[PDB]
Amino acid sequence: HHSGLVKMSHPSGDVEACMVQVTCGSMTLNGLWLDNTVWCPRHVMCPADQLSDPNYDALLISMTNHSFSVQKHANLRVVGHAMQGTLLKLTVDVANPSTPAYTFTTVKPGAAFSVLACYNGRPTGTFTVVMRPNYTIKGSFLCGSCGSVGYTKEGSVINFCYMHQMELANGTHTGSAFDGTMYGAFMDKQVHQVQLTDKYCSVNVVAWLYAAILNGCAWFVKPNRTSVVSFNEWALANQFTEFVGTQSVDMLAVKTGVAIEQLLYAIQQLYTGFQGKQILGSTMLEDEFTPEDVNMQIMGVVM
Amino acid sequence: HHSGLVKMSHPSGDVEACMVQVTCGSMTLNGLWLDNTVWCPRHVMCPADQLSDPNYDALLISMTNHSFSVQKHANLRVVGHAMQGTLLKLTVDVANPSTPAYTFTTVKPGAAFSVLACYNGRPTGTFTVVMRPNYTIKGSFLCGSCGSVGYTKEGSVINFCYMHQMELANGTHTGSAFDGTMYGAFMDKQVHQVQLTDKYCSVNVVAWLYAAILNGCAWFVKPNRTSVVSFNEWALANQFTEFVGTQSVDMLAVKTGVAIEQLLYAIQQLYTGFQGKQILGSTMLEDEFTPEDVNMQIMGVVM
Ligand SMILES: *[C@@H](O)[C@H](C[C@@H]1CC=NC1=O)NC(=O)[C@H](CC(C)C)NC(=O)OC[C@H]1C[C@@H]1CC1CCCCC1
Ligand SMILES: *[C@@H](O)[C@H](C[C@@H]1CC=NC1=O)NC(=O)[C@H](CC(C)C)NC(=O)OC[C@H]1C[C@@H]1CC1CCCCC1
Repeated sequence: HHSGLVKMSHPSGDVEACMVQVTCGSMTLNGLWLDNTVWCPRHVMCPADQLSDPNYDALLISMTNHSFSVQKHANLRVVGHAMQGTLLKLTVDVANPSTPAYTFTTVKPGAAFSVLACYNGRPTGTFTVVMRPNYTIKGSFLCGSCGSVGYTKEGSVINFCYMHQMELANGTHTGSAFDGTMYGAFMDKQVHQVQLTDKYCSVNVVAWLYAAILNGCAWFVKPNRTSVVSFNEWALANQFTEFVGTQSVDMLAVKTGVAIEQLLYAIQQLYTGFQGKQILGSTMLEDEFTPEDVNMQIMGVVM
Repeated sequence: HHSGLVKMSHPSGDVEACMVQVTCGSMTLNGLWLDNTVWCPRHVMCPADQLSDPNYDALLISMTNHSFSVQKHANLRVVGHAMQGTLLKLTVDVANPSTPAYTFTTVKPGAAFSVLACYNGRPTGTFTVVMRPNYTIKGSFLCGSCGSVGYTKEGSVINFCYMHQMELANGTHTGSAFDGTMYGAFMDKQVHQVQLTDKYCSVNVVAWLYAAILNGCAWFVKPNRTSVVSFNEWALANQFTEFVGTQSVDMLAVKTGVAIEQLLYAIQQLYTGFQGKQILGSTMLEDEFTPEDVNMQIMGVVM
């Protein structure tokens, strides 16, 4: 049996119209064009002979307006350049006539968002990730993908949340929000950086366990219950996030008649072992599906 | 460690511009607008009091040109209507000025393609599936999603391959190619239909095992080998597809220096059990990644 759950990305058309190629002469990557502004990673200024110990303050001052070349696949003339954290804020003489209604917002661990992977300013693929507890993502990026963006949708509004920056030693990825900061303690310098331990997203595992009940799978549901407090205390010594309920999870407890605490108890049992059984055709806990994904794809309820 | 493999969909912008709402007065679903043609499922003609034993020949003849209402979110006037298998071929007075360069092609088991799930003609999400051996897909569709399309991309050309039709008893899905036929032995009637047994896609499991080597995981690679012939004979009594090599798999054997047959041997071993070990963080064989996905996402090689 199939759960009816796939990794669902938002449609990318609105964002595709906002991608440009930006280059300083050394590195080439992608930028986000909205109104008279183009956002892109700041290591576009870096020479390849300094990606490990660059001084962006000094590189920026060495830049003038015509040090930046912005192209769409037209040519946009840069009339103003500024640095905000790990991003550049270039100003162009032409506003993107296809600019969507948009906002900038930070994504939190567990939540999902859609990524548009681009190269040379040309969109090449879209996928969806969940922000990991250690503020990385398990994406699919190669060289020249920096500036590829990540976004959630609320109605006709694009909430931009992620501009790709770099890959870590373990194959995962991370980038900056559009306020300038990197997620987690990372720095956009090509050196060894300590990575924090990842954790199972407790809320997303509950959403998954609910998704299994909505498909007729509920062998794990025992009448026993574990309080959120007792679960969170347990979660800290077991590499689980701490659980925080929502209306989206509450709606999933109403439809199934299964209490959140019954499933918290279930997660404690399953963590020690599935006892050879399968859940949605899996023998390990899944935490890459949000309550919203389950509500949307299975119950048809967007909120 | 992370494999750098995600379920990568093509960007959907070109297809979004080709989606319309079509209705006959009873059911509402989605249609594909290309040039002066709009394709949509034929059960849009069905009254809800006959989805189980409809006569489409009789329903079609009961239809005239103004029985069909096509909308984009303009209004397209229908000037010609015809039925091809399980699809309708409506002709409208206006050609889609955003028509991409496109072809119609049938997808084969194991291969992947990108789906644009739409509702009321409004694109709502995109994902990617692999055509299962039993000619179903493990998608995410609800009511009103019929007409949602599935497509592969070769350069700047959209190869359309799937128009969604229905869901089966087990939660999986299937639809028609744009020649009119349904994939597999299915019929677009809302009755019980025998479903064939699914199988592991041998080629996609090899691609996955290669993907694991490209990430430093190769505990399963033993010098032992199994010939394709011996593997295919084994596959028929074990619910595996029969393996057929390609330049894309050959390229993956060249990069890793691991022979295809070594991995065929490995699949026979792993099928009996992983012995408690993990492959790319999994304890079951993965067959939802194609050799092309691995070549593209990990080696950066599109072909
Ligand atoms: C975009 O230009 C690119 C994206 C990378 C390249 C391949 N996959 C990706 O996700 N970003 C970078 O190259 C940045 C540039 C710096 C100025 C920030 N750096 C990297 O991502 O470099 C690759 C990182 C992983 C290797 C360094 C490694 C880390 C552990 C310690 C040993 C060295
Ligand atoms: C699009 O209109 C819709 C898509 C379905 C609805 C929910 N998820 C989907 O993928 N398609 C249909 O409703 C078609 C219409 C017929 C005229 C072909 N039929 C269905 O998909 O009906 C749902 C199927 C599964 C239930 C019937 C079930 C099958 C096993 C035997 C008992 C009855």
